[PDB]
Formats: sequence, structure tokens, C-alpha cells
Amino acid sequence: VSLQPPPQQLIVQNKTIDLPAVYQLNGGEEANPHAVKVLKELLSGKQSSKKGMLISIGEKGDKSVRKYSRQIPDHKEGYYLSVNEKEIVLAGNDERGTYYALQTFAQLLKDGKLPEVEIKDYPSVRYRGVVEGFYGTPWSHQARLSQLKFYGKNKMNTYIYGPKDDPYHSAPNWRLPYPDKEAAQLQELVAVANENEVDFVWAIHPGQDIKWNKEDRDLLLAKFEKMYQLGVRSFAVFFDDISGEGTNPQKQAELLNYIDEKFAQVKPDINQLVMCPTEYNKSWSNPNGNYLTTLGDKLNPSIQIMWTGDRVISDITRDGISWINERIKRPAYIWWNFPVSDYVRDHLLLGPVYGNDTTIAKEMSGFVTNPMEHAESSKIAIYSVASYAWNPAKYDTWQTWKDAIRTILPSAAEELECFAMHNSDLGPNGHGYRREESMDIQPAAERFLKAFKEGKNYDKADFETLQYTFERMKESADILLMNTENKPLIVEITPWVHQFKLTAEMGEEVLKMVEGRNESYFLRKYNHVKALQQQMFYIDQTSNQNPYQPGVKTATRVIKPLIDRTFATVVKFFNQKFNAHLDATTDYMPHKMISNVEQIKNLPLQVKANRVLISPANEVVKWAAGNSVEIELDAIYPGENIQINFGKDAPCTWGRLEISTDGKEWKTVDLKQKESRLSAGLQKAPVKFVRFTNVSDEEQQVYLRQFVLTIEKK
Amino acid sequence: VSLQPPPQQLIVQNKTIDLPAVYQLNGGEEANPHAVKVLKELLSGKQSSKKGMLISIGEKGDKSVRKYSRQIPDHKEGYYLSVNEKEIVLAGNDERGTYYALQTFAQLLKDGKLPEVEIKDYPSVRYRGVVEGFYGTPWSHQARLSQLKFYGKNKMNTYIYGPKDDPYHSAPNWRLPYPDKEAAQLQELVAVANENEVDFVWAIHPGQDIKWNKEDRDLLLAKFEKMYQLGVRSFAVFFDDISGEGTNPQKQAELLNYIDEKFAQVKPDINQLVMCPTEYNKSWSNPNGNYLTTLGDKLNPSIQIMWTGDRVISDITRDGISWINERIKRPAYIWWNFPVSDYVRDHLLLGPVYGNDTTIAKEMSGFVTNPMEHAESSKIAIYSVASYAWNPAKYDTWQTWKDAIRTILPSAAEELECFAMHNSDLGPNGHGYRREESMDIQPAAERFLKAFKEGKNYDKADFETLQYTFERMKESADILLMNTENKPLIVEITPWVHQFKLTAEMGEEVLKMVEGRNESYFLRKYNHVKALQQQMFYIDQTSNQNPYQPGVKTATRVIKPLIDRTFATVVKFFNQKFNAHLDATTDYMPHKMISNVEQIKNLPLQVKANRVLISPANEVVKWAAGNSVEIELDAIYPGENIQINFGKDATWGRLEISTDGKEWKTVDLKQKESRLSAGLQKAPVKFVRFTNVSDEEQLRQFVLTIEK
Ligand SMILES: CC(=O)N[C@H]1CN2/C(=N/Cc3ccccc3)SC[C@@H]2[C@@H](O)[C@@H]1O
Ligand SMILES: CC(=O)N[C@H]1CN2/C(=N/Cc3ccccc3)SC[C@@H]2[C@@H](O)[C@@H]1O
Ligand SMILES: [Ca+2]
Repeated sequence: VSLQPPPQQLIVQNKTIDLPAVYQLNGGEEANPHAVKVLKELLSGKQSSKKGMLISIGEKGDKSVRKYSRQIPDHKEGYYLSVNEKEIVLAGNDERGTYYALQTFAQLLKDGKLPEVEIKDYPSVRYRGVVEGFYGTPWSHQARLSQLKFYGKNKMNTYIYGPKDDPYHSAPNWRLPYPDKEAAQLQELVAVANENEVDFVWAIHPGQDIKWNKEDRDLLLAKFEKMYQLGVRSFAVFFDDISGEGTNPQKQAELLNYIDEKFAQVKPDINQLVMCPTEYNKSWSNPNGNYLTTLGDKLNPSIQIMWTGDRVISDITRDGISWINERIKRPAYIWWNFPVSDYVRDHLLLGPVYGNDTTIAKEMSGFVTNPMEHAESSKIAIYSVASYAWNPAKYDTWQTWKDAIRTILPSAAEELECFAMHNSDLGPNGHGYRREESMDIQPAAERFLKAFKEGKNYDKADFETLQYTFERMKESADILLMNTENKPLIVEITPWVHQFKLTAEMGEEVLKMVEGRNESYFLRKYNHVKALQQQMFYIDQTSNQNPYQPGVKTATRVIKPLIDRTFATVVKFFNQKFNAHLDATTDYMPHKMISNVEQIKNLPLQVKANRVLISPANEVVKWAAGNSVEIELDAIYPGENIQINFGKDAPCTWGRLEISTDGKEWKTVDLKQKESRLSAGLQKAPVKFVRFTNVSDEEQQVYLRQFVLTIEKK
Repeated sequence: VSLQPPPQQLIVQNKTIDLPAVYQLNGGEEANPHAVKVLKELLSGKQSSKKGMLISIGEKGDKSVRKYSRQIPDHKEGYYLSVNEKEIVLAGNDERGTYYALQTFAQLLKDGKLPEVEIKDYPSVRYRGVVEGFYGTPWSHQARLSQLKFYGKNKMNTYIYGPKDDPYHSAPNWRLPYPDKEAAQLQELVAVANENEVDFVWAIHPGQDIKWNKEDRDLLLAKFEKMYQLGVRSFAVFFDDISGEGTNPQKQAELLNYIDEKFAQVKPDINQLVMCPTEYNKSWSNPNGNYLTTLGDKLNPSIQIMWTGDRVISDITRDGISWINERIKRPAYIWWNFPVSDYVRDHLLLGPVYGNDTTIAKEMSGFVTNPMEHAESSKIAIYSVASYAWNPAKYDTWQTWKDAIRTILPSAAEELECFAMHNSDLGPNGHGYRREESMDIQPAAERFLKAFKEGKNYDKADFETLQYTFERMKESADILLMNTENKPLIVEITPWVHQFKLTAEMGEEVLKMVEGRNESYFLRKYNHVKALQQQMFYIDQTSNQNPYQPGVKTATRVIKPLIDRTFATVVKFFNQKFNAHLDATTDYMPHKMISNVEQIKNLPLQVKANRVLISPANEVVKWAAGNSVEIELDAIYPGENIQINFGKDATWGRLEISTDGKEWKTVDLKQKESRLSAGLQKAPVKFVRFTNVSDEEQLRQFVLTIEK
């Protein structure tokens, strides 16, 4: 909170110094000009004189800091920083070290005053930064310019450019030079990266269609030469998430070594050469171990090999990094898949960075984070990874999280903390990765509520905590929506902020239902909750409409389940007490589904874009002779298709699929095998009802893997 | 409540019958087919020749109702209706009367049961309905189809088509036939009006550019002939809100009498011929009286003359209607300018219909309402005007308002009543017309506030009344936003519903600030209120951005002033108690204005469209040498111009402009008497500064225009 990342060595005195009114600057002409520019901005409108306070800036060896050469740590990007009443020393082991001394100096400066301090500092991990490596909308040019400035402040020296959906990076145009517009933007990003002491690493992802021939080898080197002409001085080749011949480890190694020997080692000034393997995590690695040992043994040793840990999404352990390092014969260059949300695109991941061993710096060549498509939102994790990677031995997860939020939005830090504390879990996903959320209120929640489902009074304080939490959520939502200090951050999170405010309002009303003294008041709160459920549906259908995980989920771990369970319970109790028939459903769904199949009838419908689907069942479905499922839409729509998967990859001989506009006249629609599932085209036929009946004489055992109606788009 | 409009005569027997499952029908082939259709749609049940209670429907003179013919009122659009255990009688004096008996019958039918009742009914006023006569976006075709159905249900027999901004209604394209698309739509509206027993009156507004020559007379008759070909059988000529020769009353009377003699009396089946005068209200009319006496004397007696009362916007009184009737020599055809909002377009006018004398039915030929451009929202007033015009003697302002709301939105009637109660006043306007709002809570508001300000303890009940109001306002806002029973109503009102919810949230937080508790809690509520002010500002600057009264105002008469005064007061008390410097400003302003001049520095900035201006002062214009007024916009914008006024003819001020507030460019002010002005030719602008660069010391206007 004093300093981020925290220095390796810091000795502070209880004496403070004034940023001097008058200063003699020694070394300004010879020290790293990027560092000298930061110094001059910090000394703006102070007197530069041949007899003021001495400020010494330089790299080790420079006349200006010869005197302190014994104090400068002998580590790449290391520096010595000194403030006393006599003078200030800003001494890099190298040019980047001098820049980093200034990034520390800048944080020490509190309202014209400096602490009396001795700092010897350097990074524990050699390469630290970000891989823009996710699926989805690449970062905007303005977002990237903002990222590079943020990296320089937090001593991250690496930006690996590799957005999966950039067609000049991957499938299908990796062979083509960037068009003039994009090329000019990349040239500007490279110049800005250099000015912030960041290595811009341009990656290529050629594996899905690469031929192991001269034509494609030359086009890959020609593309690298064009990027070099734009100023790029670090390069990567990625072979992740591909199939086919491009997965051949001997050919991958031969290509990387060719690039090394004919390009990387021939230019005077290429820094990093990095490759991402096809087997990039332990789980998806073939047990013969031959893929990874082939790379380890054949790839030139200066070449970096990236690794995501024990699974596609995982935290880095001592055992896990030892496992990879033994096979690739060098320290892994970690690709950490957090806070990347490209497989949970309906969630923001704004929680702290944790889970990575703090003792394994010597076992890694580098550590980069793959972030969200929300660039500013990712700064919380990026700031935290910068801190971890520079000084893992002192890494303080929770304080660093707070420091990041206070850095990103000083004007509304407590509101951003409130929002982030309840927007940190991923929810259930195919990669199995979860994070903690709402941990502080969870105990007051669990027993305000296991009690309610059974027992007694529950406690005036597990009610004031939940009421307080909803009140704080609304304050935070409304202040964040109107915040003008980081407009790009507010644009990213706004849809979630809307949903978060509605969650908090629904909670306040549901608690008013629990407090409910008379029937009339209770019905008013009930009707209000039903309206808030509808509003949350409409935000979910109109916000963040991507093809994969459309819509907006928030406060999913603890708060939404507490509110939904408490509403369903208080409604059950009202129905019992007043012999009423109030609907206890917690998610608004305008369409209806009925079944006499035990394992289907309680599955909720979901709307995703122009799809209306039955939530897939985990359990074996027992489908009796004559039993059926029927969907009723809220209106007649033109139909596109129906897709069904029963887990058989075979024709469905026993089932009759029908559509209707009135649920009186039915038209049979023929299911055809398609891509291992069943599909029936509807050819724009009007549909309001969909019905599937077991017309055989026998019970059928299936899984409800998929049951989806697609209707004509708005 | 049970019937709208309430019938002239009603006897109820506090006995019930089941709607007959099996019934016999007499007069189905003889009666108004529009009436027979309504009946058959109500009769869930099987027609028999031999079993079940008898239903008789017909007009006076039909054999089906001969038995009941002396019970039928001898009035145009009159009817007799009877329900007992033995039979149901639906007997019109004329075909429209039979349709009206069915519109009363439909209202009696409750959960498959009818009351035993005898009704004799007829309208007190001959022509009753709506003039779509406002400035602004004309009603959509779908809105108009909905309107005509509602008019038939409420016994409104007149729809006057005359949207000021329809180019084929007004100048110059009143001369041109409607394009094919619009013609086909108007032909459909006339057919639907006819199916709902509504007279479609097509108006023309030719006066701003009319030549009193053969060419324009013929083009007007050719236009009426084309409308007649689309089915129109009633016509109007409007001469309101024009200047020039078209205001000539002798030429107006000659043209209307020519229309009457050559067209209205030549066709076999024209019904209404109506004119709206240039002098259409008492104040606007010539003190010498010649204009109105010319019309009264010269207009053929069958021609109706419209009147809006004592003012452009006014309620109709016995003295008012006597004053006009004496001059026009016939009963005035009232054009009532409510709930028209075309001069207060930032307000919805959803309150009750009141202020019109209930004893003057014999003094008016007609009564039509001019509504809002929000068609569905206008149905509260339209329903109430239908009730008033049919039976003024029994007109119940508040019960009719509640009945309208429960008819329009039965699924959320209490929520619509909550919204409408607090969205009824117009606010200050050039026409001086106001309405009551929030009258329920006004006493608690006035007490709570009177107390709180001069440090006495407020009643717990009154705090509770205000807390209850804000709570109900949020419930209503959230239920209305999601209501699907009247989607078009919810589209019209949605911007106001958003502003209404923010008002209620702001109220709730301002009351939590009054409850006080501890310093850190107060600061949290304070900061929440400032965010809600900001959100209201953004709705007001981005919704309903029309050229006249942009934005969205709600709960303006009582609730927003209460909340804003309570906020400013609790912040004054907190600042004193903690020597804090919290801002007590109630309107968010994204721009900053810093001045070391006295009577200036505390004047709030205002944003309206692409204008940023200092609020003019009615105080001391005293300005020391070297002093400056400086405005800091929230960003750089292309400058359009600056206008400055001090109120004198006259070289002491330097107007300067900047993107950074360090590098300053001078701008020279041109001069036309009092008006100081300078175009900025799209110059970047973030800071504006006006310094006194004189030896000596020294605000009607200080207005920067930027590009949007
Ligand atoms: C090196 C690396 O991390 N590559 C990828 C891995 N991954 C994903 N891959 C999709 C996948 C689907 C099915 C099975 C395995 C992997 S999703 C998240 C991330 C994605 O951001 C990233 O570029
Ligand atoms: C017959 C009739 O009511 N005509 C008009 C009057 N009026 C308005 N006129 C604007 C005006 C401005 C200045 C001086 C006098 C009148 S605004 C409301 C209404 C407008 O709907 C209506 O068509
Ligand atoms: Ca008849």
C-alpha cells in the first residue's frame, strides 16, 4: 500500500524531506531518457541550479552514480534509491532499472514530501506482464495505449500481443501483412511500449493451416520481417488450441530454431523469442511425455516455452512447475489464465489474485496474465500480477487487491471494492475453475437462511448485515454508473452494474417480505419482486449479447442464491399460512414448458439470443411410453430449427417432434442426424408450441444433453 | 364506478341473474349490426328458438322492441335497457342508441352475472369526442385505431382529425391530396370509425397562406372531394394560430357558406360542418367584437363554431359560454385544451378532468378534448371527458379518474394511480394554466418541512407518510416499466417512469439523511444522493430532446421541491455540526463556474440543448477591475458563439477562450444596442473567461453555444 510492487529491501527513517525547491541534477544527459523525463515531470516548476539539493540519476558505470556502484544490486532491472537531507540517488543497474527507480520515487512523493529511505530493489522473475491472448473482441487501440502506461508504472516489462480473433495473428490471414491502418496503430503501440520500458512481443498463431514446406516457412518469416519494420523486437509462435499436422513437435521445434538462427540471432536487437506449445498444460499432455520432451530436447535453449499449469485454467504450484521444467529442460514461461473470462463471458472476474506459489520465482522464466476482453476491468488482476511477479516472497493478495482498486478508481474506491467483492467467481464452467466471492457475508447468509428453512428468530445483527450489504450495493452501483474519473472502466462494467443494483433492490424487497407484518404489504413487496425479476431478465437479454455466454450475471456465488432461496421460502410460508397459490419461481421466463417425464418437468427453460432451450439434465432421463414435453412460447414466431441430443449419436426411432401455432393443429417435423446430434429445419414455419412424444410402446433411457428451438432473430 | 358514462336514469334491484347459457334472440336481423356484433361476442351461450330467457334488440320502429317502444327515450342516441329474470331488452331510439345500449350492457356483465336493472339514457351534449389538434408528432395509425375503439366504448361520437404538423392538413400542402399510403390509412380509419359509431371529421387548416381567389377555393373543395372519396362524411375548416389575410372573418364566413351550399348540402350524407375561428378564445379576440359578430351573423346556422373558453387554455364556465354564445348566435362547440401538453412537452398531464361547469349542457353544441401526443396516456382524460359530456349533471371528477385508470390498466391500476397522482401539474408556462398534484401528501409535506427547517421535531406519522409515498413510487415505477397489458402506454411514459423512480430513490436517501444516525452514514447517503442527481440530469438531457421543452420532469409540484429543500437543509445542518463544506446544490451541473465577482459567483450554470449559460440575476451588477467570470466545461467542445447582455448600449471586458486554461486566445464582441455577440467558427473551447481589463470597476445573459 506504501509501494507496489514492494521492494526487495526497504529501510525507512521517521524523518521526511521536502521535494527540494532548488536542485542540482547530476546525470540527466547520460541516464535513461525515459527515467529522466519522469524525474523532470515530478520536479515541474522547481528551480534547476548549479548549487541546490544534489539529485543523482544514472546507470551503474555513469560518472553521476560511480560513488554508489557498491549499493546498486547486481540484478537485471535492479536499482538503488536513496532519499536523505543531503541528496537523492536514483541509480539503475541498467537503463530499465533507472526507469523502475523513478516509478518507486513517484509513489514515495506524498504532497511535496519524501520519506528518508534506503531502497535496493530488483525483480524476482525476469519477464513480467500480460498476454492479450483470449478469444473474443480484441482490446481497442485506446485500451492498449492505457495498458502500456499502466505496465510501466507497475514494472511489467512484457506485453505479448496475440488476440485469438485477430485475423492477421491467426486463422486465416497470419500470412498477410497488416493493412496500413492497423500497421500504423501497431507502430504507435510499439513506440509507446518502448517509452514505458515494455517489450512488445508480437505473436503469430499459424498452426491450424500451416504446411511444413518452404512456402509457409517463408511467409511466416516475411510476416516477422514486416513486424520488425514496424519496430517489433520480440516475437512468439503459438501452437495452442489447434488440430492436425501443425501439432507436430519436431516440425514446431525446427521452425522455431530456423527463426532463431536466421532471424532472431541475425538482427542486432531482437530480445524475446517465445513459443506456446500444443500441449500447454499437464492434463492435455499425452502420457508417453514425448511431445514435451521432443520440444525440451530439440528447441534451442534460449527459446521460451509457455505453460498454463496443471489444467487449461490453473494456479501454479511447486509440484506443477517442477513437472513441466523436468520435461522442457528450462524454466517454464507461465501463461496464467486469470482473469480471462472468454469461457464465462457473462461474468466479470474482479477478485484478488491468489493461488500461485510465492516461493518458485527461480523455477519460472516469465509470468504473464491472460486477461478479460474488458481491459480496464482487468487492471485489478494486472496490478496484482505485477506485484506478485516482482516480489513474490512479500506478495500480499488482499492488500494488493485493495491497492489496485484505489489506484484504478481513487474517487470511488470503496464502491469499486463493494462491486468487485461480489463479482469474482466464474460460476460453474467446463474448465472447472472457481474463485471466492462475498466471503465476508457468507456466514451471516448461511444461518439467516438454513434457520429460515427450518428454525427460529435468526438474529437482529445475520438481518442488519444483509440489509447493510444491499444498501451498500445500491450506493456503489449508482456512484459507479456516474463516475467520470475512469469512463472506459464504467463503459465496460455498466451492464453488470445495472444487474447488480437490481440484485440489491430484489434483496431489500425480499427482506421486507420476511419482515412482512400484514398480507397487503407482503403482496406489494411480492409484486415488486416479480417486476424486479422481469427487469433482470430484460437486462440479461439486451446486454452483452455474444454467441457463447450471452447476458449479465452478478453476485452469483452467495447473494443471488440467498435472495432466490429466501424468496421461494417466504412465498411457500405465505401460501401455507393463507392457503394461497403465489408463484415461487425465482427467474422470470416468458415461455412455458410442461412434461410428465420426471427428470424433465422441473428443468428450467432458458432464453439465449433467438434460442429457447431446456436446461440440460445431469441425471438419466426415464421417458415412459406416451410421455411428452411441450414448450409454449409467449407468441407465434417464425421457426428456424430444433436441435436435440439424447446422447445416442443415432437416429431417434421412438420420438415424434411436432409444432403448432394454436396447440390444436400439429405438423410433424422430421429429425435428421447432423454432427452427432438430431436437427430438424423449420423453414420459417410459424411456431408457438413444440411437442416431443415417446410414441413407442417402451420406456426410453436418454440424457437430455440438448433440446433447443431457434426462432427468427429480432 | 359501475357505469361510465353514468346513465341519465338507473333503477337497480339488488338482485342478480346469470348471463343465460341458453337464450332466445329477437331482432338480430333488424337491429344495428354493430350492436348485434357486440351482443354475440358477449353471449357465451347457445341461441335457441324454444328454451331460455328472451333477449330483445332493436331500434324504435323495429317489431323486436315494439313491446318496449314507449320506454325508449325520444332523444338522438337514446336507449332503454332492461335486465330481469325473464328477459333482457336492448332498445335504441336510433341505431347508434342501440350500440350505446350494448356499451352499457357490456359494463353490467360481471363474472358471468348481471344486475336486475332498468336504464333510460341519452347524451346531454350532442357531439362528444376528441380533436387530434395539437402541435407535435401526430398520433400513429395504430394509436388512432385504438382511439376509435375506445371512443365507441365510452359513447364519444366525434373524432376531429387535425394534427397541426400533418403537412396535408396545414400550409402549404393542404392543397395536395394525401399520398396513396396515407390515403389508404385514412380510408381504414374512416371504416373503423364507422364500425365504432364515431363520426370522422376531417379538418383543413389553410389560413396561413390562403388566397381569397378561385384557385385556392377550388383546391380546398377538390381536397374535400378527395377526402369524401376515402369515406369522410364530416368536415372542418380551422383558422386558428395564423396571421395575415386568412384572418378575414367575412372571407372565412363566405368560404364556409360556399362549402355548405356547394358541397355539404349537395352530397346526400354529410353530417358535421365545423369551423374554428381565428379569435377562438375571449382574451385573444378583438376588444371591438366585430370579428365574432361577423361570424355569428354571416355563417349559415347549421355550421358549428369552435371555442376554447376565456383563454387559449381554460376551463368552461357559465359566464364564459354565455359571453361567446351571445356573439356567435348559437351554442359554441367547445375545444377544451386539456390534456394537450404541446407547450409543456417535458410534462405528462395524467390527472383528473375538472373545472368545467356541470350545468351548461344546453349551452354547448359539442365538447371535444385536445389531447397529448401520447395517445394511450391521454385515455385517462378522454374517458373522463366522455363521462362529463354524456352526463355532466352526475360528473364525478375523482371516481371517473379512478375508473379510467382501472379501465386502461386493470393489471396495475393502483400503480398507474400512484404515477398519475404525481404527474398532473403543467409547471409554470406561458399560457398560465396549472393543475393540482400530490394533494394527498401536500399537508404532511408542508408541515414536515416547516418544522424541519426551523428546528422543531416533525411528526413521526408525516415522516412515515413521505417514506410510504417514496416506497409506493418505486413499486409503481418498477411494475409499470414491465407491464405488458398496454405496451404502447408503457412506451409513451417510460422516460418519465425512469425519472419518477429516481425521484423516489432520492427521496428515500434524503429521509435516511434526516434520520441522521452517524457522520459516516450521512456521508454515504449524501454521496448516493449526488449520484441520483447526476442520473436525473442525464435522463433530462438525453430523453424527449424536442426543440420546445426538452427533457423529462415528474412530481414537480410538491415532491421534487420537498426533496430538494430537505436535502439543502439537512446539508446546511451537517456542515454546521461538523464544520464540513458539503455541496447543498440540488441540480447536478457537470461544468464549473469560478468568479472573484460578488453577485455572479453563486449563480448556478444551466445546460439546455447545446447551450451552457449563467442564470441571469435580478441584483447588483458591480464588477471590480482585473476580476473575471471563468467557465470550465467538462471537456473540449467546438465553440459556436457567445451572447452577453448587461442591459445598456456601449469597452471594459476581454472575452477569452482556451482548451487548457494556460494558453488564451482573445475574441472580439460585435454590438447591436444591448446584444454583445461573437461567432467562434467551431474553435475548440474548454475554458471561457471574461475579465475587466480597465482602470475602473463597473447580467441579463451569459450564454455559450457549443456543437452537439
Ligand atoms: C495457451 C492458452 O491458454 N490458450 C488458450 C486456452 N484457453 C482456452 N482454450 C479453449 C479450450 C476448449 C476446450 C478444451 C481446451 C481448451 S479457453 C481460455 C483460454 C484461452 O484464452 C487461451 O487463448
Ligand atoms: C383552437 C386551438 O386550441 N388551437 C391551438 C391553440 N394552442 C396553442 N396555441 C399556441 C399559441 C401561441 C401563442 C399565442 C397563442 C397561441 S398551444 C396549445 C393549443 C394547440 O394545441 C391548439 O392547436
Ligand atoms: Ca332496425
